[PDB]
Amino acid sequence: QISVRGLAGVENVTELKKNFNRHLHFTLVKDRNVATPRDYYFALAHTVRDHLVGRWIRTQQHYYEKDPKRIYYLSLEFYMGRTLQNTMVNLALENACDEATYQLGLDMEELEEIEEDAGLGNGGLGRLAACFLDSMATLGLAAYGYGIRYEFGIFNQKICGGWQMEEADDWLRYGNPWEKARPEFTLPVHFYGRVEHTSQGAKWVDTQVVLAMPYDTPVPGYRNNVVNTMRLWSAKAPNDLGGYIQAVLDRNLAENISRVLYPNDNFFEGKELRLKQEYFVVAATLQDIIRRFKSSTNFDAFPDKVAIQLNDTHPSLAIPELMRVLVDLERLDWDKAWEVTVKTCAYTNHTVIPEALERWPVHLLETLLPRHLQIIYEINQRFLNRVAAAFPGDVDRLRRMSLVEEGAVKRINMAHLCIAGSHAVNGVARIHSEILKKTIFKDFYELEPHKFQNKTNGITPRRWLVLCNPGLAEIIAERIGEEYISDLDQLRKLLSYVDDEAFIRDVAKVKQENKLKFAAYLEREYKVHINPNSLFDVQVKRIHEYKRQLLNCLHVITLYNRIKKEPNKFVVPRTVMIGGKAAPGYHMAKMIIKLITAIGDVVNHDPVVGDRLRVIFLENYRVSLAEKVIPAADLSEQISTAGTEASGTGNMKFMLNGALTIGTMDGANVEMAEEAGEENFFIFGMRVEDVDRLDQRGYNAQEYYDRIPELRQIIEQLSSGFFSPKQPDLFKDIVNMLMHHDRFKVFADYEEYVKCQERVSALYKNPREWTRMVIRNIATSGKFSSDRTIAQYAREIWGVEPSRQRLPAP
Amino acid sequence: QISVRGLAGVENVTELKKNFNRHLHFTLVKDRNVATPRDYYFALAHTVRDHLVGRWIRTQQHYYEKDPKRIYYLSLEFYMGRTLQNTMVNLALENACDEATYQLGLDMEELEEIEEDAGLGNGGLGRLAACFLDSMATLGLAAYGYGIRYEFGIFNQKICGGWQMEEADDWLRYGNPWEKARPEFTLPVHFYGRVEHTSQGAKWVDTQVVLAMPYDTPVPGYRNNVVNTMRLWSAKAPNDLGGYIQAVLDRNLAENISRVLYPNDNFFEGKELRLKQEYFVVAATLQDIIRRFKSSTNFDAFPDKVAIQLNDTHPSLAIPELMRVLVDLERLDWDKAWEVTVKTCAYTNHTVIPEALERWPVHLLETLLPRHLQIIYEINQRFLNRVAAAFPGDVDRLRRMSLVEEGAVKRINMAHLCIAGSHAVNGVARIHSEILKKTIFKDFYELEPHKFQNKTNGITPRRWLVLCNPGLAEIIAERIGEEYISDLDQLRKLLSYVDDEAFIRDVAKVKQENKLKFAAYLEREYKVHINPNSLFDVQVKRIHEYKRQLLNCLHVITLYNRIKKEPNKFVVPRTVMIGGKAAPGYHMAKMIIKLITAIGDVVNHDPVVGDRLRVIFLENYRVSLAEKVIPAADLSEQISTAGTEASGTGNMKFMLNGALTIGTMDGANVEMAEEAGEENFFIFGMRVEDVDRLDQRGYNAQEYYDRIPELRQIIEQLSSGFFSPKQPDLFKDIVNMLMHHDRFKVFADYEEYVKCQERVSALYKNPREWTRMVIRNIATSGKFSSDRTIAQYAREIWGVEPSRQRLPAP
Ligand SMILES: *Cc1c(COP(=O)(O)O)cnc(C)c1O
Ligand SMILES: *Cc1c(COP(=O)(O)O)cnc(C)c1O
Repeated sequence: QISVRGLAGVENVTELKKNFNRHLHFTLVKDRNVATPRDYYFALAHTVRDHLVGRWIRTQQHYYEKDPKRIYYLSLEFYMGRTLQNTMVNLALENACDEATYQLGLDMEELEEIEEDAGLGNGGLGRLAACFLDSMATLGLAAYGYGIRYEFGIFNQKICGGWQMEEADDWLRYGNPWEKARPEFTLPVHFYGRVEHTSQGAKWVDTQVVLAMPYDTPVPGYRNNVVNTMRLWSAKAPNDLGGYIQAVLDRNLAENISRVLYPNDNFFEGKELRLKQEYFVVAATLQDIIRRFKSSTNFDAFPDKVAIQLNDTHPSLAIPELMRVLVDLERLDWDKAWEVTVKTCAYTNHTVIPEALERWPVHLLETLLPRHLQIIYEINQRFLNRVAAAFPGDVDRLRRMSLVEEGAVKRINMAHLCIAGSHAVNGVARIHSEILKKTIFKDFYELEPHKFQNKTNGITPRRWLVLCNPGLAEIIAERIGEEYISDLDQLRKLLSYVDDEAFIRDVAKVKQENKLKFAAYLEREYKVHINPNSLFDVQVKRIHEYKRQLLNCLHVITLYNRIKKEPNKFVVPRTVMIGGKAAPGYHMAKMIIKLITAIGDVVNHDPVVGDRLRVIFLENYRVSLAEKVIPAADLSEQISTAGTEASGTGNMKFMLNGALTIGTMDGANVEMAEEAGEENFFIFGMRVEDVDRLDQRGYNAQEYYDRIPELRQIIEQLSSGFFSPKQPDLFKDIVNMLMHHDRFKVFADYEEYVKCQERVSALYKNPREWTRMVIRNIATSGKFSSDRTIAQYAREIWGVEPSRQRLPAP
Repeated sequence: QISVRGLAGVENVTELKKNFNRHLHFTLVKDRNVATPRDYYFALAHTVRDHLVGRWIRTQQHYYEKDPKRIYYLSLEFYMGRTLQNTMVNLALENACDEATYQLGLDMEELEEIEEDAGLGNGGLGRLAACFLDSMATLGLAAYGYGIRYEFGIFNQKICGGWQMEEADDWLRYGNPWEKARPEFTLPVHFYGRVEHTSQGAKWVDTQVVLAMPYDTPVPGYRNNVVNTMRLWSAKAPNDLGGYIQAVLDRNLAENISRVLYPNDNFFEGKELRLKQEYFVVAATLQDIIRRFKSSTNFDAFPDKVAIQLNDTHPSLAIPELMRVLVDLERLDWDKAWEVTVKTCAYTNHTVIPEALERWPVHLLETLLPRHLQIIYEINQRFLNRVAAAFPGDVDRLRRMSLVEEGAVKRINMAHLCIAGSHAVNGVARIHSEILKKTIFKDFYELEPHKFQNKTNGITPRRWLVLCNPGLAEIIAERIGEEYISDLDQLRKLLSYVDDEAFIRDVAKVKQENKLKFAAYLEREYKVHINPNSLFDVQVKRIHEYKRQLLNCLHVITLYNRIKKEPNKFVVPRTVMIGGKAAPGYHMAKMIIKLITAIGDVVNHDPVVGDRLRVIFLENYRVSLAEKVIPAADLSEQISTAGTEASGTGNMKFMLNGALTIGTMDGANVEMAEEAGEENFFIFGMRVEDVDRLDQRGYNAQEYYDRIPELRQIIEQLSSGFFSPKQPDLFKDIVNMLMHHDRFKVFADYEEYVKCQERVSALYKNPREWTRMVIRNIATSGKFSSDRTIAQYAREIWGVEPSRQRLPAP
């Protein structure tokens, strides 16, 4: 059908149909008479999977022969989403499979909807790991993603009575055709025990053993025949067990380690199970790395053949674990082992929010990992000696930089451990990286300035453009070719089409088709009533106070009140869509979701409003839903308080898909506006400097409430029960927070936000100019490709050169 | 190589090799350079499995079209063993696969040893279910085996310091290529709750729900293209869940139902988890049966289209569950529902031992299955009204026949429930069935004589002859053809070769080769030292006091003492092998194992003994080990106290494989001696009548101890610490039991047993005559084919005719 989807050759299609029927018969053990849509999905998946194996085997054989430096990306989250379409795209099999299934009398799009999302992540941090894997494969790097195979990913969200309800994400129920269990490579992981000091070195004895079983999933590069690996560990109890029956049943105690993903987004919860998960992934991965290193004993070359990237501090135990192995097992002297460790590890920070920082209680590490605690203490001591030497007499700096935090209970600052044991520390957006050097990590930057870098986040244009928005990818390819898909900077060539009447019309047509498509999906599933002609105003991301879904709510209520005030006055029609999950134990986030649905209950049923304003809460927001709503959006809401969103990535997805952005100068928003030009962005609100000034003076919400009549009305409506008749004080906690303890200054940006939104509605009334501004955004989104991000990590941190060379065919 | 293994055609072999390499590549994702023997085993398994799917699909389609009466065999145990070789045998693919792998440079026998036994059973009862499935498929019956997919089967037995150690049987670790998960057919099972009585009927509400997920395994008939199904249920928690994390982790509470097989053989343990397993299998299976019935609403025809066979009382809840469904859900009147239930169910009893009888406490059923308890009470009441009417005034008979047992705690006699709700009740050997009518079920037989039948057990000649003893199957086929493999009575034709010098020599040659083969295996694995020229005296079966492994021990010690008394006197060399597992909580059985190894520690290292006597304990006895040792045996020990072994099946395996039998007139031994002629059997000991006389008088072990010098010496050796130097009183419990509370009268059969063993050694000294007697046994073993057993069940209980017709090809 469309060019960018590859060729559907006679031989190829015939071969596909043949193999589809083979799998349906032999693999699924079914015949055409009893097969269900799910059976058909699996037959297709196995058929596509087959095309991947040959390349997978020779890619790995290739690395074994050329022995390049390996990149190990350690993360406790890999937010993969679905794998079928992405695999077809990267193998240029999409049109062929579409035709093959068409001839078999099946609708491929219907089959793709059956696949379960691999939701092994919470949000930004986990999805970045996913985009990164795609870019590393596309850039020909010998990379391996290492994580945990949770049998339950991020919970599925159900909305009942306007409230969030959580249900287990049993994504493996029907099986996972993409993974390959590798029981032969199982490794032991140790916990508890005690440390024994013998003549020649310390020994960690009397430990509890849990086995780590690896499951490998292929990661295909874009049309370059490279297929890398994502290895996920699963917990298994050893076989060596009222006495008998119970002993067997207790095996699940050990296997609970990989049972479920902790649903906290940017929030630290010091639970023992979480700590076990963190060590489990680190211990198994490091043995795997070392094993592979010794195959093709000086460890001096270790840093030249190995690079370990820590995604946040979750896998920070890799630092002391690597030291433990080198010093305790390999018997290297401390100083030598430390040099190797520092040169091997690099750390990526994802937030400056205090409640998100990992600070593990000493008594927990003491019981669970006694040897690691001793190593951490030794690291801290030698580090502080270095600080004392560089800043003589500065005793306060000593306590500020210590990895050990005194107080009620002693804690280990994992962020400090990561900086001390890494040769590179990076922020994820220019403003974020600057904030790290100027504030929270100022002391460390002063001691070792060379370690601090910036690596602005990015997204993969394969999943976030070609896969989810084929219509847009096609009209773009029509003018500039297909080269941009793996070289996004080429989109700048689109700048010469900003006055092209044909292009303007096509860009607008693609958006309209996406909106109609999504509007239908909302009806087909969930039975809603949105109007395709309205402006699609969307804010999708995890529910968090710093994200400010509440500021958006205030605007919605403002719009509704203005309409009720002057009913027959014209207003640009809008469909406000808000979606995202709230962590199960985050009360305020759960109240915000209820507020949104409550507002919808009033606004969507008011006769005077009509179809001029609709408020919809997008249920169960996840990767596959993002692929649907983002291409249909007109306005992207990125309104976090300045200085709180380290980077953001959703913002980049919206920009690449033709939506204009309304946001604060926070995270990557600053760089996006810089690339597209501020006049092509809807910027508003306090800048980081403004927030600091307010904090110096002291934030008093009452002041805003007293001086802004429209705001006062909203707060009084919430308080009086206008949005909760049967429960008048239902939102008392929300009002109290906004009025007395709002860490994110919602009221402070209210006025500028509302005015900015007016400028948005004004531009939307002029279709031609709205579309021209859209073209200016899409054309300058190239910098946000994760291929650019990965190329920088490769050259500036890992010391390897990316390659676009096709691997010697399949 | 050998005839009975089929043809290895040019096209077939080429096709096999091609598909072997396909699976190694695409299925296992490996190449010739990194593949291990296990990888090769799986490639072969998947290749053979492929040949099974086509027949499997059309067999089931066939039943759907012809709609014959279905046979449902309900059992909590299916002792399957390995599946690879058995599948090749039944598909006539053995020689082809042997050649194909040979050309690929692989040894198929080495690959077969890699497969994990499917040990979902304890012993006799579970293996019978397995043989039965094979025979039902071979006889073309539309049969389905229904059970539980335990993730842990019978524990693997390790011997440490002479003691049994148990370790988890993680048989699914590397995956099971034979099963096919059918998540689409998942069914809900209810537990707990309470009963509500409404206007129109009772309702079971507020229940806890556990899902039953089925896994189907194919069961191929012998060269008839029939492939039946064994459906095993797996427990899964529903998705509808500190609050969050814990809720997810607690899912394993529900999934523990199918976690592990209870390791008790012929012993009842009233644990709640076991009760849940029993209802789980019954509830899921009955919904599946009814669903299938309604597809191709009078339930009057239900008995004409459905037959449910209960293997022991474990699945006895099927009776009240069927009533519950018909009365509560389908709304049939009681009397109508009961008529249907009785005509549908049939019960098979496996033992008369009191401690093995299931008597569930009322308070347990009351809490777990409140509605079923009410139904059982109603059944009991109407049954007793029938008894009161037939035997007016006989109040003691009323309490004796009641399904409800009064006493310390009220219990439900599940055996009584089975008789009341079944149209047929059968014993498993003539003597056993007679004992049921004369003793434990005498009252029931008097009330309904027509219900009681006999169905002597049998074994499948495919696994127990062709598969494990190809050498013997071949020399037999050389004279009488291959027809006997599915018509074992033809072995009688071998009677005309009893004087054939060529045959006598071949039979003896095959046995010698099997012994050398096994002797090697004992060395290769476990490093032992047996002598192939000695008489292989073996007793393999579960360790139990009624089996009398102790009587055997006494003989061994007697032999050892006689040698020490007259060292230079000639004695026929023997290798005594004893094997079997002991239930984890059965103390005496565990002490018996230690005694055996202890005896070996003394006997095997005494210089004076030399290689004239060896005592070896066969570790981890299981189906695959049985296939190895049985063909190598010269003497089969079947020495249970008369009246305690209902039938036995191991005895039949030894008879079919050329071993002579030394045993009591118990179980099927009586029928075996009857078929072969008593002069061709080594019968000894008390008969059932003799045991009763002794009980009338009162058994006093002391009498035997006082009158038999050799026996007194043995007991004094055990007591003094002769077999346990460091621990003199180690076997005090054994001696005390033998002397004061031996329920099985070991001493009473000692003298006759020893004398009989002398007659055995005498015959062994005459190779020619020993072999001629062996031929007389093999030739008359035909009656013990499970094909005969199944044909009788079909005609006399299920009302269906067996068929030997080939199904319309694959
Ligand atoms: C891209 C993405 C995110 C991150 O969005 P932000 O707005 O940067 O927080 C979160 N969830 C999903 C499903 C995503 O695809
Ligand atoms: C045949 C068999 C049994 C039953 O043997 P008996 O001597 O009748 O108790 C037990 N275990 C296994 C592994 C068997 O193959």
